[PDB]
Amino acid sequence: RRRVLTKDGRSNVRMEHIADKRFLYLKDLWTTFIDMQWRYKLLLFSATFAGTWFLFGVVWYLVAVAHGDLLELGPPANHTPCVVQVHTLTGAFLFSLESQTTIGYGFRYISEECPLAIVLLIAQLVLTTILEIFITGTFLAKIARPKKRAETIRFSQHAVVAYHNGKLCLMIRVANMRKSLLIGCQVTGKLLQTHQTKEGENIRLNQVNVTFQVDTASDSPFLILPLTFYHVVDETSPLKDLPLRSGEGDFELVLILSGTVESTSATCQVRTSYLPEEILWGYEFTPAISLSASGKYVADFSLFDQVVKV
Amino acid sequence: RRRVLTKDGRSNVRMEHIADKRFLYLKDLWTTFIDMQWRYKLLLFSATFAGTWFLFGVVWYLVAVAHGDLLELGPPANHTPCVVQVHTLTGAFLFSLESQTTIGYGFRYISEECPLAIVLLIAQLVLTTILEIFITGTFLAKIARPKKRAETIRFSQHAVVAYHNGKLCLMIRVANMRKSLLIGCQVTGKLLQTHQTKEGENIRLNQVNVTFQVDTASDSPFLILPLTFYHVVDETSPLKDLPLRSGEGDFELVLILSGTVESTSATCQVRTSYLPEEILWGYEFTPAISLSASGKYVADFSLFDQVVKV
Amino acid sequence: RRRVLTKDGRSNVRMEHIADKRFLYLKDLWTTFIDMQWRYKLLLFSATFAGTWFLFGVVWYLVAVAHGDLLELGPPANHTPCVVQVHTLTGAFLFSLESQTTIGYGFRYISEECPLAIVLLIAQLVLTTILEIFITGTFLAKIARPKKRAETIRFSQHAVVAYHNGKLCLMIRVANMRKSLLIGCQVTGKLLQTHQTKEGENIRLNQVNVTFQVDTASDSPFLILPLTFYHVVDETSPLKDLPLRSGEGDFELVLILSGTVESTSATCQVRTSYLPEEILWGYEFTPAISLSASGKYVADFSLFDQVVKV
Amino acid sequence: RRRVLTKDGRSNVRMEHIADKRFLYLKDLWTTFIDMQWRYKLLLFSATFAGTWFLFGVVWYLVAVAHGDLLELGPPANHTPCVVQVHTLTGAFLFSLESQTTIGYGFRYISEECPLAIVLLIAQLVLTTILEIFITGTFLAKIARPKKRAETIRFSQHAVVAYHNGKLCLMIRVANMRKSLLIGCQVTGKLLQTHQTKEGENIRLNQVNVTFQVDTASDSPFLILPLTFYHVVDETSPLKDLPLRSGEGDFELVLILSGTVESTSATCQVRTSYLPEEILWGYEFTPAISLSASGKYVADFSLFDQVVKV
Repeated sequence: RRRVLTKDGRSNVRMEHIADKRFLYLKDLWTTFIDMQWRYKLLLFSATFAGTWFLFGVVWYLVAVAHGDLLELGPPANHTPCVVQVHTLTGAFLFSLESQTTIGYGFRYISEECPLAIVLLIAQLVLTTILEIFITGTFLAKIARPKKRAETIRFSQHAVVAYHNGKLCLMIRVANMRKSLLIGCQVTGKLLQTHQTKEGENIRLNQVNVTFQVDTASDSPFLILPLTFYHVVDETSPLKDLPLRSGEGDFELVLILSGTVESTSATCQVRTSYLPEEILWGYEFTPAISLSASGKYVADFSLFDQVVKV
Repeated sequence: RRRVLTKDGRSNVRMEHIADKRFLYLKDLWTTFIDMQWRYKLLLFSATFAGTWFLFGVVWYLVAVAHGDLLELGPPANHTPCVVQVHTLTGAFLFSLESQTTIGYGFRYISEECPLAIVLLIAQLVLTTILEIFITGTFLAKIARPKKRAETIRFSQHAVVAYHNGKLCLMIRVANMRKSLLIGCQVTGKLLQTHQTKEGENIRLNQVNVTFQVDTASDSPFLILPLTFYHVVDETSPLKDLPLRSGEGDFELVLILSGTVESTSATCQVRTSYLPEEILWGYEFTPAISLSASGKYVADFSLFDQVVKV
Repeated sequence: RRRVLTKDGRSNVRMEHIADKRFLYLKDLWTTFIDMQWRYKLLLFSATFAGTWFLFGVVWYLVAVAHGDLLELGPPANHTPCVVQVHTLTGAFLFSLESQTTIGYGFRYISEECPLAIVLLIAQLVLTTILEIFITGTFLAKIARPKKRAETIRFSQHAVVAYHNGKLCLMIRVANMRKSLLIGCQVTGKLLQTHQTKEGENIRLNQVNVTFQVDTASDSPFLILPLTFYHVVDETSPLKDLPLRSGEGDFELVLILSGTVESTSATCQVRTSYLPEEILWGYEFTPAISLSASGKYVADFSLFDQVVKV
Repeated sequence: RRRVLTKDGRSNVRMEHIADKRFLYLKDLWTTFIDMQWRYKLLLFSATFAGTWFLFGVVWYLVAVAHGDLLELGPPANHTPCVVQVHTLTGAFLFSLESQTTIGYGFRYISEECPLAIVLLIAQLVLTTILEIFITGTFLAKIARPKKRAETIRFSQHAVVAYHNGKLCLMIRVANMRKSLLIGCQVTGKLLQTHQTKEGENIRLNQVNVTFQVDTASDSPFLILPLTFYHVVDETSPLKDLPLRSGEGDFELVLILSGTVESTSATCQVRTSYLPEEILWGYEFTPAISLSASGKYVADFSLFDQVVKV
C-alpha cells in the first residue's frame, strides 16, 4: 500500500517543480557530491584525475609546438626545448601525469629555457591539488555516513498489543546486531492519519507524538541488549479512539530511534513504520535472552521476531 | 527598513572599536582562516606554496654562490657542487619546487659533499609539510561549513494569522529542497522590540521567546515535507497586545530552525525575520501536498508560498 | 559472579545465531574496519599496500612478456619495450612500487610505445589511491575513539551508604586523572534485577532509573576535581525495599557518566557496576582535597578510594 | 587571592600522587599528544621524520657493508651492489630520505640483486606512513581545539547588583568579538563556598546552581550582540543570605557559557569567576549599542565594561 516510510526506514516522497535547483546545488557542492550516487561519484573522481592529466598534456603539446620543439620540424642540434623528450602527444600526457602525481621519473623534465612553461606547471599543480583535496574529502564523508549503520540496528517486524503490568499497552522490540554500542538512545512514536479534503487535490497530515517507555519513560543510556519499548493506551492515548481491531483503520505508526554512536560521536536515526494490519493483538514477544555457563548473557536473535499468544 | 537579520538569515550588525583585535586573531589562526574571505584565502594558499618554493630557491642559489658552484666563476673540472646542475636562479627555484612537491625528476639532485645543504633541505621539508597540512585543513573546514546548506532550506516569505482549530494563531511554512534530511528539527520564535531612550544615544533590545508548535509543541524528528508551524495568540502571547492590524507596529519577529544534519552529524541553524508589514491577516497557506499514482506523496513547491484568503 | 558490565565498564554479552551477518558487515565497511581488532587491521593495512604492489607488478611482468620485452627471448637491438629496464619479475614489482608510492626514481620508466600500459598504470593509480584513502580514514578514526579516554576517568571501587545532611543516601566518588576537562558531565544510575521464570529458559531484565545528584540534581558543567555523587533513599527510592544489609540481594547497580570532551567535542560514556556485596554500610569517603601554599587546590588520589567509618 | 578558576577561565588545580600515570598515558596516545605542550610536540614531529630517516639510513649503510658494496674494500668491476651509488653513510641517509618522502631523484636507486633490501624498504615505507599519519592527525586536532576560540568571547570584568524591573538582581554582560556566531548559548552560575574542617587538613566544596536569564530564563539561540544576563535575588536565591556588602564574604561565583560553534559544529565553554570584592553594588552597565545611518546596529566595546551608578 501507500506508506510515508519504507519498512527499511527510507523516505517515500518525491519533491517536484523546484525552481532554481541547479544553481543552488552548484552553490553547495559539498553536500551535493556527498548526497550524489556512487556511480556518478566514482566517474567524477576518475574524470578529475585523468582529465586534468589529459588537458594539461594537450597544453604541454601545444607549447612544444609553438616553441618548435617537435622532431618532425627538424630542430637544430643546438635547439633547446621548453621540455625534454617531449615531441609527441603521448609524451606530453605522460609528463602531465608524472608531474601531477609527484612521481617524477626523470626521463622527461623541464629546462631552464621557457618560463611560461614553469608558470603553467605551477598553475597545474595548485589547481589539481585543490581538486584532489575536495574529492578526497567528499569521498571520506560519503563513506562515514551513519545511515549505513542503521542496518545493523533492527526493529521488530510486528508490534503487539497486550496487557503489561495490567495495562493495555502497545509493545515493540529493538536490537543491535553489533558489539559497537549506541548512546543516548531515545525512541519517539508519531501517528500519521489521512485527511482527505472531499477529493484528493490536497492532503494535510496530522502529527501526534506517541511516547514509548522502558523504565520510567525517560531514556536508555546504552543499547546493550534487545529491549522492549511500550506505550500505554490510556485516556490520553491518541490511539485510544482508533479501531483497535486488527486490520481496520487508515493510519501509519512511525517509529524513530535517535542515538549517538560511541566510536564516532555521530548521531544516528533509525526509522520504521507499522500499518494497521501489521499490528497484532493479544501477543507477547518471546524472550530472546538467557543465561549460559559463560557467566555471560546471551541474545538469540531468532527469538527476536518470535511471538506467543496470550 | 532597519532589520537585525536579513530575510536571507544573515546578520546585520557591525562591531567596532575593538581593542587588541590583531593579536587575538593571530592567536586563533584556525578560526581566522576559516572565517576569512575566499579570495584572500586562495591567495594565501597559492602564496604559501609558490612563495615557499621561491624563498628556498633563493637560499639554494646563495648556497651555490658561497660554494663557488656557479659556471660564471669557472669551477675546476674537479669541483664538486653542493647541488648538481644548479648554476642559475631558475635552476635553484626548480630544485626547491621539485623537492617540496616530492616530484623528484632527477636531473637536479644533491651531492654528498655539503652537509649544510642537507640540513637546509630537512628544514624546508618539515616546515613546508606543516604549512601545507594547516592550509588543507582550513580549506576542508571552510567548505564543510553548514551555513551554505541553509539555502536549500526555505521559510515562507509571509507569515499569516488566522483561526486554526478555532484559535487565532500565527502560522508559517518551512520546507527542504533536497532529499537529504534534517534531524531534531526544532523551531523558536523571538520577538524584538525597539526601546529608544528619549533620543537614540543607546538602545536596549528586549527578547521574548515565542513558542511554535506542530503536533504537541514538542519537536519534529525529521523534516520530510513542507511543514506548518503555528503559535497561539492567547492571554500569554507577547503578541497579544501588539497592533494586530497589518503594517502597524515597530517590532521584528525572528525565526530560528535548529536541526542536525543526517549525513554529517553537524548542526545547522536557519534564520529569518518578519516585519509588521510582511505579516498578513486572515490568510491560510495553500496546501502544497497531493497524492499520485506513484503511491508516493508529492510536494509542489510552487504552492509553497501561495496563500488563500479565509 | 555474573555481571552485565565489568568493573572496567566493558560489556559482558554475547550475541549469537545472527542471520546475514557477513553481507551486512560487507555493506558497512567503515564501521566494520573501525570496530575490528588491531592485529587484523594492521595486517590488512600492510596487505593492501604490498599486495597491490605485488599484483600490479605481476601484471607488468605479463605485459612485458606479451610484448616480448624479456632479454631471454633476445629482443632485436631496435626493439622498444613497453617499459624500460623491466625484464624480470623483481623489476616489475619494483616498478609497481615506485609508481604507486610516487617515488619515481627514474631507472625504470615508461615508453611512448604501448598505450595499454598507460591505461593500466592509470587504473592502478586510481584504485590504489582510493584504497589508501579509505584505510587511512579507518585508522585515524580507530585511534580517535574516546573509549580509551575513559580509563583516565575513574569511579570509586566502593559505594557507601550513610547519613548525608541527615538523609540516608548512597554515595560514590568520581575523578579525572588528566588536566583535560569534561563537559556537560551527567550521571545516571540504573538498577537491574534478576527475573527468573521458574527455570531459566529465559530472563526479563527490569531497568529502573536511579537519579544521582551533586548540587541540585541537575548537572555538573565541568569535572574539575573528584566529586561525590549521591542518591537519596526515600519512599520513592527503588532501593528502599532492597535488603539493605551488606551482601544480601540479587541486583546490579550500573553507573553511567556521560560527558563531552573539551578538546575534540566528542562524547564519552564511562560505565561501571556495583554488586550487593561491593556496597558498604555506614562509611563516608575520606576527603582527598586540601589547600597548599600554592594558593592552588590539590587532589590526593591515594585518598580517593579511602573511606572511614561513621 | 586563591581562586578555583582564573579570570581567564583556566583551571587552577594540581592533581598529584597518581599511580600508574605513565602506562595509562601510553595507552591513550591520541589524547596525550593532543594535550601535550607545543614545543615538545614540534620536537616530536621533527624527530619522527628526521630520526626515522637517520635510523633507516644507518641500516642501509650496514647492508651495504655486509654486501661488500663499499668502495674502500675494492669491489670488482662486476660487483653488483644492493643499492646504487651508496658507498657512504651520507649516501645511505640520502637514500632513506629520498625514499620515505617519495621524492625519488634517481641518482640513488635499488637493484634487482638483494631482496632483503626490498623487504626492508617495504617495512620502512609502511611504518613511516603510519607514523606520519598519526602525527598529522594529532597536529590538526590540536589546532582545531575550540579553547582558543574562547578568547574572542569576553565576559564583563565586573558584575553589578541593582534593581531591574523593580527586582534586586545580579547582572553581567557578555560579548563576541568576531563575526562568527555561537549557537545554543546557555549560561550557568555556580556558587562555591569554603568549608574548612576546623583546621585545613581537608576541604569540602559545596556547589549551588545559580540560574541566569535573558528573556524567559530559557536560552539564547544566537550571540549576536553584547547581552546582559541577570539572576534574581529572591527568597530562593542562595546568594540571599550572603554578606551583600561589597568585599565581605568567602565565596566564588563561577560563570560558564556553553554554546555550539556555527562553522565547526563543535562545543565551546567559556568560564570565569567573580570574587566578593569584584562584585559591585548599585551599578548598571552603560549601554554599548546604538543606531547608525548604516541602518545597521553597532556595538561599541569600549562601553562594554563601562558602568554607571544608580
